[PDB]
Amino acid sequence: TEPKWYDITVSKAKCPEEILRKWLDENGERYAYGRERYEHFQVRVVLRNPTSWETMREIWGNSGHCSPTSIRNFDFVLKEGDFVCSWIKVPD
Ligand SMILES: [Mn+2]
Ligand code: NA
Ligand code: NA
Repeated sequence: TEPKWYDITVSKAKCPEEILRKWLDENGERYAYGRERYEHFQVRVVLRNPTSWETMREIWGNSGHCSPTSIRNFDFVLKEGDFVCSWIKVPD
């Protein structure tokens, strides 16, 4: 089965946040991302559909660098910072 869990490092200069967010909403069942400085979005996503790594590499091109992940959690958002999550938190 092709992977569903991917980490992606997305270049903001090549992919504005709103384009990334729309793609994540359309293609991810669950996702979260942070920002690290050229600013990059550091994404983890579980895709709705199994998708080959080669497909992911082609559709992101040099705008993002992706890799299937064996990690199965979004707990990086528990650290300090401003993160975007696909689900609703208590203060949202
Ligand atoms: Mn969604
Ligand atoms: Na958080
Ligand atoms: Na949230």
